[PDB]
Amino acid sequence: GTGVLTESNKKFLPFQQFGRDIADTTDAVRDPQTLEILDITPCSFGGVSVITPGTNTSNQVAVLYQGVNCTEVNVFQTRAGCLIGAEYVNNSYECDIPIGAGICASYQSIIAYTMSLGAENSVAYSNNSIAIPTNFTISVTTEILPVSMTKTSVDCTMYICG
Amino acid sequence: TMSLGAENSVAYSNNSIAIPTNFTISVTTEILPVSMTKTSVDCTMYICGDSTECSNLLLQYGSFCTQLKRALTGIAVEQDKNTQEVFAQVKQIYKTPPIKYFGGFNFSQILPDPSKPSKRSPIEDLLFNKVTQKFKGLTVLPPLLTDEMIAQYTSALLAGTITSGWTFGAGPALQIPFPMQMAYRFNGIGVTQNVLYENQKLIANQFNSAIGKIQDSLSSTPSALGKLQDVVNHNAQALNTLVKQLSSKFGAISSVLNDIFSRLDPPEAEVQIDRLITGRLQSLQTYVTQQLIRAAEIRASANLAATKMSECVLGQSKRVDFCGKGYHLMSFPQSAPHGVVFLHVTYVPAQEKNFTTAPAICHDGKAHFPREGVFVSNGTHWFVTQRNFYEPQIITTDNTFVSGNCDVVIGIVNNTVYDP
Amino acid sequence: SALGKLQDVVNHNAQALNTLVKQLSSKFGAISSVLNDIFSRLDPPEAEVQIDRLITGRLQSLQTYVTQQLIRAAEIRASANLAATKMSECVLGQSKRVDFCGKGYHLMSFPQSAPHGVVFLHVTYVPAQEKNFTTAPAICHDGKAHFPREGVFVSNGTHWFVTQRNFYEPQIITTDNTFVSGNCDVVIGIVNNTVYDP
Ligand SMILES: *[C@@H]1O[C@H](CO)[C@@H](O[C@@H]2O[C@H](CO)[C@@H](O)[C@H](O)[C@H]2NC(C)=O)[C@H](O)[C@H]1NC(C)=O
Ligand SMILES: *[C@@H]1O[C@H](CO)[C@@H](O[C@@H]2O[C@H](CO)[C@@H](O)[C@H](O)[C@H]2NC(C)=O)[C@H](O)[C@H]1NC(C)=O
Ligand SMILES: *[C@@H]1O[C@H](CO)[C@@H](O[C@@H]2O[C@H](CO)[C@@H](O)[C@H](O)[C@H]2NC(C)=O)[C@H](O)[C@H]1NC(C)=O
Ligand SMILES: *[C@@H]1O[C@H](CO)[C@@H](O[C@@H]2O[C@H](CO)[C@@H](O)[C@H](O)[C@H]2NC(C)=O)[C@H](O)[C@H]1NC(C)=O
Ligand SMILES: *[C@@H]1O[C@H](CO)[C@@H](O[C@@H]2O[C@H](CO)[C@@H](O)[C@H](O)[C@H]2NC(C)=O)[C@H](O)[C@H]1NC(C)=O
Ligand SMILES: *[C@@H]1O[C@H](CO)[C@@H](O[C@@H]2O[C@H](CO)[C@@H](O)[C@H](O)[C@H]2NC(C)=O)[C@H](O)[C@H]1NC(C)=O
Ligand SMILES: *[C@@H]1O[C@H](CO)[C@@H](O[C@@H]2O[C@H](CO)[C@@H](O)[C@H](O)[C@H]2NC(C)=O)[C@H](O)[C@H]1NC(C)=O
Ligand SMILES: *[C@@H]1O[C@H](CO)[C@@H](O[C@@H]2O[C@H](CO)[C@@H](O)[C@H](O)[C@H]2NC(C)=O)[C@H](O)[C@H]1NC(C)=O
Ligand SMILES: *[C@@H]1O[C@H](CO)[C@@H](O[C@@H]2O[C@H](CO)[C@@H](O)[C@H](O)[C@H]2NC(C)=O)[C@H](O)[C@H]1NC(C)=O
Ligand SMILES: *[C@@H]1O[C@H](CO)[C@@H](O)[C@H](O)[C@H]1NC(C)=O
Ligand SMILES: *[C@@H]1O[C@H](CO)[C@@H](O)[C@H](O)[C@H]1NC(C)=O
Repeated sequence: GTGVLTESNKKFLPFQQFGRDIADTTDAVRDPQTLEILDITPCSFGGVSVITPGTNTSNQVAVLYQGVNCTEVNVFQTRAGCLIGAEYVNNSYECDIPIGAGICASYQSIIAYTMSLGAENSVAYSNNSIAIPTNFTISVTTEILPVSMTKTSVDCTMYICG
Repeated sequence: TMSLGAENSVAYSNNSIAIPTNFTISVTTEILPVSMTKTSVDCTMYICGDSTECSNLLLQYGSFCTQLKRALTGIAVEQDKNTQEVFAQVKQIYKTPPIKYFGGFNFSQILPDPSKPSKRSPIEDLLFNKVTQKFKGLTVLPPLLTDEMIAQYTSALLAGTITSGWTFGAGPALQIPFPMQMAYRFNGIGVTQNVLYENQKLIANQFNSAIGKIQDSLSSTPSALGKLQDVVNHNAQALNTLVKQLSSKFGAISSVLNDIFSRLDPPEAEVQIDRLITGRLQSLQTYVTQQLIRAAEIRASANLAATKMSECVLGQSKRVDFCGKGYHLMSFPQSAPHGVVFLHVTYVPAQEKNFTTAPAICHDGKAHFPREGVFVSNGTHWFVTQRNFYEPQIITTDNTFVSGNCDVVIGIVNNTVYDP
Repeated sequence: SALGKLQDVVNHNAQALNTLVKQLSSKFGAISSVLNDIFSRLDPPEAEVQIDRLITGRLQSLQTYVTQQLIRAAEIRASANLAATKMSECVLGQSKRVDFCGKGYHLMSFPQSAPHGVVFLHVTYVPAQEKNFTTAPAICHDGKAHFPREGVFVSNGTHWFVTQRNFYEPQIITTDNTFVSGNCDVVIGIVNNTVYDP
C-alpha cells in the first residue's frame, strides 16, 4: 500500500493484524518486527480548478486546490481549499466568479473577496407613522423561457454497423 | 380495514344558513427541501487508482468520465442556482427597529437572537439541532452560501414582512404600523377591520399561544423533519453503495488490481482488467444517472419553494390551501439544513350558529338585495351581516340595492327596510 | 448574455450529438475500431469476440445518450408547462400572484417568439416618491368610531384625510366614505376629529 504512516492510538487485540474502516479499506496496521500500531492515511489529494477572467480580457489565472491545507503544496486559505494567485481584500462586492463558502473572485489583477449580501437599508417603523406613494413608474421587464428542444432521430443499424 | 374518516352529515335544508361567531388564529408548518450535497467524482482514483498502466488501458476506452465530470458540475451549479432562486429575492438587507413592540404580538421565537453566537432564532436553532470522512476520489464540494448568509436573508425577509407589510416585495419598502397591516390582511379575506380593532388583545394572545405551541410541537415530534432527513440519508446511502461496489468481484478471479497484475501475465490480466473496469464504469454510470434524477426532483421542489416564498410571504395568496389550511393571512420563513421551513399564519372560523336566511326582501313592490352581506333572522327580526362573521346590522337602504319587482325571485320574504 | 437559456439548450444538444458522433472512434479495448480491418485481419473465431465487444460498447454509449436526452426532455417539458401557465395567466388576463408576472404590481404582458422558446414583456406598475404621514386607526366622533371603507386615515400635521392605499389622493372625511362601528372606547389608538356630513 501507499500512504502516510503515522502513530496510531488504536489498540489492536494481540491476534489482530489489520485495521479496517467502514469503507472496508486498510487504515491501521501492526508492525511485524516491533509490535506497534500505525495509522495509514492516503497522501494528500485534491482536484485542481483554474479561475480565469476570460482570455479576451487577459491571461492571468489563479489556481485553487480543493480540500488541501496550504502547507501541503499570494496564497490564501479558504474552506474550499488553498487559493493561490489571488489576493484577499477586506472590501466586499457582488459575487462575480463563485468559489465556495461565501468567497468569490474577480478581475480588477485578480482579487478574492467575501461576497456582499446587499445594500443595508433600515426602515423607520413606528406605531403612528405610515408612508404613502405620491407618484408611480410604469416598468417593463422581460422573461425568457425555453419551450422545445431540437427533435432528433437515430438510425441504429448504420450507427452501430453501417 | 382502514377507516377513511368520521361520519358527518351537515343539516342542509332549503332556507337555513350557518355563520361563524368566533375565530381561531392557527399556525402551521411546511417543510421543503431546497438542495442536496454537491459532490464531484474523480475518474482515475475511483476506477482503479494509482496504477499508471491501468490509466493507459483506460484512456483508450473513451471520454466517459469526462461526461461524468460535466454532469456532476452541472448538478452542482444547479444546486447553487436553486438556493439563489429560493432565498435571494430581495436586494436590500432590512433591519428591525431596536424597540420590538408590535401592538402586543410577540416575535421573539422567530426573530434573530443576538445572544447566540450564531445569530439565529430559537426555531431555526431547534431545526439545526434536530437534523444530523474517508474518500477515494469522492469529493464533497461546499455550498456557495454558508448558513450565516442564509440566516441573514431570512432575517431580512422577516424584517421586511413585519415592518413594511407586503409593499417591499413590489417596489420600495413603505413602513406601516403592524395592527393596520393585520387589519388590511383581514380586509383581504372578507372580514372588516372593526373585527380586528375590537379584538386586538385576544388576537395577539392567540397568536403568541399558537407560535409557542408550534415551537413545542417541533421540539417534541422527531418525525416532522423527514422531508429533510431523507435527503441526507439518500445521498449518504447512495455514496456508501458506490464505495461498496469498489470491492466487488465483477466476475474476475480477484478484486484487487495489484494482485491481478502481480500473479498473472498480461495475456489474461488484460481481459480481467477489462472486465473489472467495464463493471466499475457501469456502476459509476448508474450512480450518475440516479444523481441526475434526484437533482431533477429536488429542482422541482426548490421551484415550488420559490413560488411559496414569492406568494405566501411577499404578499397574501387567495389560492386555497396553497399556504396552509384555512384562510391565509401571512407566512414567516425559517432556514433549515438543505431546505426551508414556513410558518403559515391562517385564520380559521369557529363556533358556528344556525340562522334562517332569505335571498331578498320585498318592500313597496321592490326587491332589496344585500350589497356586501347576507340576510339572516334570529327568528323574529331580519338583519344583514357579513359572510364570515356574525355582525348583525339593521337593514337599511344604503347597505342594500334595489333591482326589479318582488314577483320574479323565488323565496323572497316580506319585511320593511328602514331609511336613515 | 440576456438569452443565456436558449443558447444553453442549443449548445447542450449540439455537444451531446458531437460527443455521440466522436464515440465511434473509440477502440473500447479492442485491437481496432474499424469493421473492415478486423474482418480482413482475423478469422471469425476471434473477430466475432472483437465485434461483440465493439457493438456492446457502441450500444451502451448510444443508450447513455438516449437517457440523457430523456432527462433533458423532461426538464424542458416542465419549463414548457410553466411557460403555458404564464401565457394563460399573465397574457390572457391579469395576475394577483406576486412576482409571477414580473416584479411589482402586474398590469399586462405581451409575448414574443424566439428560437426554441418564448419571450414575455411584463408591463408592471411600480410606486415611487413615498412620503411619510401620521396615521390613526379610527376616528372617534360623538362617541362613535368611524372606520374607512377602503382608504386609510392620514394627517399632514393639522388636518385629517382619508386616502387610498397605493396613491396619495387626500379627501375630506365624510359620512359616506366611513362606516360606523361601536363607540370609541375599545379601539386602541383612536383619535378625535369631526366628520363632515354633506
Ligand atoms: C411623477 O413622476 C414623473 C416622472 O416619473 C414626473 O414627470 C416629470 O416631470 C418633470 C417636471 O415637470 C419633467 O421635467 C419630466 O419631463 C417629467 N417626465 C416625463 C416622463 O414626462 C411627474 O412630474 C411626477 N409628478 C409628481 C406629482 O411628482
Ligand atoms: C342547528 O344546527 C344543527 C346542526 O348544525 C342541527 O342539528 C341537526 O339537525 C338536523 C335537522 O333538524 C337533524 O336531523 C340532526 O340530527 C341534527 N344533529 C344532531 C347531532 O342531532 C339543528 O337541528 C339546528 N337547529 C335549528 C333550530 O336550526
Ligand atoms: C371567542 O373565542 C375566544 C377564544 O376561543 C374566547 O376567549 C376565551 O373566553 C373564555 C371565556 O371568557 C376565557 O376563559 C378564555 O381564556 C378566552 N381565551 C383566550 C385565548 O383569551 C372568546 O370569549 C370567544 N368570544 C365569544 C363571543 O364567544
Ligand atoms: C415573548 O416570548 C418570550 C419567550 O417565550 C418571553 O420571554 C419569557 O419571559 C418569561 C417572563 O419574563 C420568562 O419566564 C421566560 O423564561 C421567557 N422565555 C425565555 C425563552 O427565556 C417574553 O416574555 C414574551 N413577551 C415579550 C414582550 O417579549
Ligand atoms: C332578534 O334580535 C332582535 C334585535 O337584537 C331582538 O329585538 C330586541 O331584543 C332585545 C333583547 O331581547 C329587546 O330588549 C328589545 O326590546 C327587542 N326589540 C324589539 C323591537 O322587540 C329580538 O328579540 C331577537 N329575537 C329573538 C327570538 O331572539
Ligand atoms: C307580502 O305582502 C304582499 C302585499 O302585502 C302580499 O301580496 C298579497 O297576497 C295576498 C295573498 O295571496 C293577495 O290576496 C293579494 O292580492 C296580494 N297583494 C299584492 C299587492 O300582491 C304577499 O302575499 C305577502 N307575502 C308574504 C310571503 O307574506
Ligand atoms: C418620514 O420620517 C421618518 C422619521 O421622521 C424618516 O425616517 C428617517 O429618515 C431619515 C432620512 O435619511 C434617515 O436618515 C433616518 O435614519 C430615518 N429614521 C430611522 C429611525 O431610520 C423617513 O425617512 C421619512 N420618510 C421619507 C420618505 O423621507
Ligand atoms: C394640511 O392640509 C390642509 C388641506 O389643504 C391644509 O389646510 C389648508 O392649507 C392652505 C395652505 O396652508 C390654506 O390656504 C387653506 O386655507 C387651508 N384650509 C383649511 C380648511 O384650513 C393644511 O394647512 C395642511 N397642513 C400643513 C401643516 O401644511
Ligand atoms: C375626545 O373627546 C372626548 C369627549 O369629547 C374626550 O373625553 C374626555 O376626556 C377628558 C380627559 O380625560 C375627560 O376629563 C372627560 O370627562 C372626557 N369626556 C367624555 C365625554 O369622554 C377625549 O379625551 C378626547 N380625546 C382626547 C385624546 O383627548
Ligand atoms: C408606540 O410606540 C412607542 C415606542 O415606539 C411606545 O412607547 C408607545 O407606548 C406605543 N403606543 C401605542 C399606542 O402603541
Ligand atoms: C325546500 O326544500 C325542501 C326539502 O328540504 C322541500 O321539501 C320544499 O318543497 C322546498 N321548497 C320549495 C319552495 O321548493
